[PDB]
Amino acid sequence: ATSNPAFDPKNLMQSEIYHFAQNNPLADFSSDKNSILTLSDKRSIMGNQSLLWKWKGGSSFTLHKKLIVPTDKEASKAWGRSSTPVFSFWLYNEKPIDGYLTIDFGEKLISTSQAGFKVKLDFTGWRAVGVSLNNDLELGAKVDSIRFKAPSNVSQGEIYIDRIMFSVDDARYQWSDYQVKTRLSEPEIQFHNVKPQLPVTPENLAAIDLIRQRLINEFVGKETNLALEENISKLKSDFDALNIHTLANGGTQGRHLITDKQIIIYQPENLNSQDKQLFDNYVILGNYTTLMFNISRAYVLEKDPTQKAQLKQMYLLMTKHLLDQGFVKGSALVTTHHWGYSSRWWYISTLLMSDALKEANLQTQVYDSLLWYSREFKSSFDMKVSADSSDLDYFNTLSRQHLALLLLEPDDQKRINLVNTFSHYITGALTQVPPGGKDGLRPDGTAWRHEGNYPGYSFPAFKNASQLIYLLRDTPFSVGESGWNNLKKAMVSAWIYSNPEVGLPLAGRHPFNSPSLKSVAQGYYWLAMSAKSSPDKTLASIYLAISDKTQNESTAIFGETITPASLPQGFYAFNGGAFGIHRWQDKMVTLKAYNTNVWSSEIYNKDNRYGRYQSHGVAQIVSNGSQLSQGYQQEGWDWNRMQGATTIHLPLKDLDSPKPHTLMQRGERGFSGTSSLEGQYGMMAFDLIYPANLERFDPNFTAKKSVLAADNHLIFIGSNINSSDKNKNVETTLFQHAITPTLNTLWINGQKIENMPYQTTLQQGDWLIDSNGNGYLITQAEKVNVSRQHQVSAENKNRQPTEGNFSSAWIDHSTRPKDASYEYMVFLDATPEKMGEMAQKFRENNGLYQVLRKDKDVHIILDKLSNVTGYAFYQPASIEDKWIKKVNKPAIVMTHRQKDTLIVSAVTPDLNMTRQKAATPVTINVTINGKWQSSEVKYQVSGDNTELTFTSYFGIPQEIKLSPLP
Ligand SMILES: CC(=O)N[C@@H]1[C@@H](O[C@@H]2OC(C(=O)O)=C[C@H](O)[C@H]2O)[C@@H](OS(=O)(=O)O)[C@@H](CO)O[C@H]1O
Ligand SMILES: CC(=O)N[C@@H]1[C@@H](O[C@@H]2OC(C(=O)O)=C[C@H](O)[C@H]2O)[C@@H](OS(=O)(=O)O)[C@@H](CO)O[C@H]1O
Ligand SMILES: CC(=O)N[C@@H]1[C@@H](O[C@@H]2OC(C(=O)O)=C[C@H](O)[C@H]2O)[C@@H](OS(=O)(=O)O)[C@@H](CO)O[C@H]1O
Ligand SMILES: [Mg+2]
Repeated sequence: ATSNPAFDPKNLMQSEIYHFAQNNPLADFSSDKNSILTLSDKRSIMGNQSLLWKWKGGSSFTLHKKLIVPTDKEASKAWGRSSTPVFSFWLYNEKPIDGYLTIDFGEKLISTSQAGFKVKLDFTGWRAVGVSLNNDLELGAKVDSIRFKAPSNVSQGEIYIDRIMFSVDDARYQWSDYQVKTRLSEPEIQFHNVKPQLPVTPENLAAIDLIRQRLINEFVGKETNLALEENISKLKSDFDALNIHTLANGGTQGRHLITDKQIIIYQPENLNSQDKQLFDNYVILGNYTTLMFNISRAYVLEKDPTQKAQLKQMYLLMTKHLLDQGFVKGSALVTTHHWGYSSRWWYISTLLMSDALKEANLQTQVYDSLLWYSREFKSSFDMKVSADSSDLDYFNTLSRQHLALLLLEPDDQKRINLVNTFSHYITGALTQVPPGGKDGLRPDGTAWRHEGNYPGYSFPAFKNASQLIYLLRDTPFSVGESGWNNLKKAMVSAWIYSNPEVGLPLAGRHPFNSPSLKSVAQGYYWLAMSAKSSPDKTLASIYLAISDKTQNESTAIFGETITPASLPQGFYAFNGGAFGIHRWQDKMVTLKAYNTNVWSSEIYNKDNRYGRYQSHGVAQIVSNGSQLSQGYQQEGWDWNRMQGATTIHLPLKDLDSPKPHTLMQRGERGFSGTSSLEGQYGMMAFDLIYPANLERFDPNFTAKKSVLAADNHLIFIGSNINSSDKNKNVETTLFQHAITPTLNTLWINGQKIENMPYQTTLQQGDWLIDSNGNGYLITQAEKVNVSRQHQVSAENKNRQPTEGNFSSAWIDHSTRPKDASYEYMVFLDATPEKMGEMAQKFRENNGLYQVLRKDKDVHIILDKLSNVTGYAFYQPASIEDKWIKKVNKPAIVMTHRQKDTLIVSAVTPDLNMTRQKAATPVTINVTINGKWQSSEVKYQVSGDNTELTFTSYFGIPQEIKLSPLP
């Protein structure tokens, strides 16, 4: 505290604090006849002393401090977000008082003299008070008097006060509680309850205690966001440093506890050096509760009875300190927003310490406390299923915490009601198809957060959702089979689209830091072992593959011999993210587009800045293993040249998102994505359309890009490529990878190239092989550049320069100013000898494939190696073809004529929904030539032809096997 007024223009953001850790500390204070003030060192919040105020009923003391109270506008301009001037303090009652403390503000007040507020005094321990001076009083520039007036209707009493403060605070976070009414309130949890109720029986009580034990087992037997500490020496040393001591007639003294979000009220960056030094003695709650949790785990595992006893005493003393510091029911502490970051491991520690809390008589207080602070999470904790219940962040950061809270409920019947309701809640959350872009699982196996498929968020949700189902398994509280089934689909999907990292196109705002299925491994074991008929051999086989365990290891784990899964093979469509996966031997190809329902990229203030082309009809090839080891290196990466994309090559200043903060650029039509045939073959259809008027986006940049994938190969074709500038700098990238000693060789037309730098130009009938064993045969292009070169780039978070050596090849479309095009073919198992054979087949009247149509309405590719035909109907059309005659909607159709059968698949990758609306099925009429008889697809012979009726729900292909009618 300084001679300056509160909210002084020298530094408006500089808090004034009466902590009394200074020379002459009651200088600014005056008491009437019926009040006495002293410093006590018995307890304190900031510094070693607090103000002891002995009073008779209705007496006052006054703090003489000039306040230049800012407007909310002024406070907000001074900090840079919505703000208000706040008055705050802490007070301690050793005994409850049946009445109100009155705080008045005005000019030259004495005992007997504008605006003010009430604090209810019916409590013990520390409480915080915090009000907006502009919004929460019932303030003229002349205020110099803050009068603290004891209750009238109570004849005498005693209150400790510390850390009287004037500060600028976030205008969201002065919360009402049982002591003070503010303009803001976070209402208490109101638990939902499902009927019929399970009875309290020995069996249902035993099931509840088993679930608690199963949770203990998971936390004492490797968690992200848990700073595990198993060394007891270190735990004792961190605990002793808290300087906690029990006080004679109750409470503790010890270092003040504060959350990471509570510190904002001080404006720590602007504190005077004297206050900063006292503020620096605080303990961050997250660290404290992590310590409580590490002690609780140590205590469960401890075999030495003396140490075990000490570890319990440390946990219970930490608990007593936390409660006396005011972390109790009906105590807002001004705010506790983002509560989970501060308390997640407190919830869990209560499971481990549940008998110790019972015996110590703390269980009711800790339950009441945690329930009150959980009110932030009311939309999930109330357990009424809603469109928002499938929240993937909840599954990661809160679900086990929610269960822990319920299990801490002291009444047996209410506990069983809560966990029965919890089981129904989780079943509905994991079953329902949320509408529009709301978080959660989807029917093609995608899993959404931030309004799209998002592995970076779904992977931790899968881990902890599987674990929850496993914790509840084989009890009256087990998750419904519908939730198990839906989660299995999402987790088998993740196994298919990861190798073991998800490709660059699925990286979200974290390109080159893809999530890995390795982090989700245990979830596969948990889901396998929680099947109705356990173990689920598919999920068990995947757990062994991802965790690198042998068949020999399987019996001990699953209780039967299970062969580790081989890598999935074939083609899988995932229109939830307008992608598909082609798998052959150990390679995965992520084919990815975007549309109205699928954002191209997520770009934040400091993430993915150059991600514009993340979904530009990419086809990233990944062999099983580290993407970085395969040359997907961020340093020097040309962000223009994402593999398979057609792009405008831009300077990074122009490729950077034009929004300073967030851009999730959606596409201009519903249709773009993939389809599948027989689980083996795929097609991508990508209609590249830019916005009419978004800065840095050329409104005339267009392309039609199709890919047909089968067996060891993919056929890429493009047409109708254009830009505002005659295709200047318009390119299609074949590949890009870093050059390293293990990734040092290219082949071009049978010649090994290792020189750096190196450039050359290829055309139709030429071929290359990248260092990853991918062959590229150029089948229609006038100009294909190949480069081995030093590149300069910038990192996707802070735009800081980077550099690296790269091999790349791209098609230069500037040779064709209007309606540029390309064709090329990729061989996944290329060798120089096989590429020689493929080039010869191409020269033999193209024995590889045939493009039957390549225009703005339809692309049709006949694959002569696989005998499969893909039809990308960018527009409904009638066509001339042996099999397909007409399609009445934008669609992807595929055919395979084998022996006595024609197999036809159809879909629209359009999910037929909005950010708000549920997806509804699209009916597609596909007329095929000739008379056929035969799947949910309906058919009807109509003259010489056969009408097939497909139902495309959420971009999920359907297929039918037809045979010819005489
Ligand atoms: C603020 C912003 O850019 N985006 C909001 C999301 O915030 C990010 O994502 C998450 C997250 O857990 O999903 C946490 C961090 O705040 C941000 O990295 C997110 O907001 S929220 O979860 O923080 O409330 C979503 C909520 O659906 O909204 C984005 O706008
Ligand atoms: C999409 C996303 O940001 N997910 C969050 C995680 O972030 C990814 O994983 C990690 C990681 O090692 O945790 C780091 C990178 O930020 C991302 O690759 C992760 O967030 S954070 O704590 O790492 O900032 C988790 C933490 O709860 O939240 C993810 O889901
Ligand atoms: C003006 C407008 O609607 N812009 C849209 C964005 O929303 C704004 O920006 C952000 C931000 O994090 O940058 C948050 C607020 O919602 C708005 O101030 C944003 O839409 S959304 O994702 O927030 O729904 C983007 C997504 O591309 O669309 C903006 O341009
Ligand atoms: Mg003090």
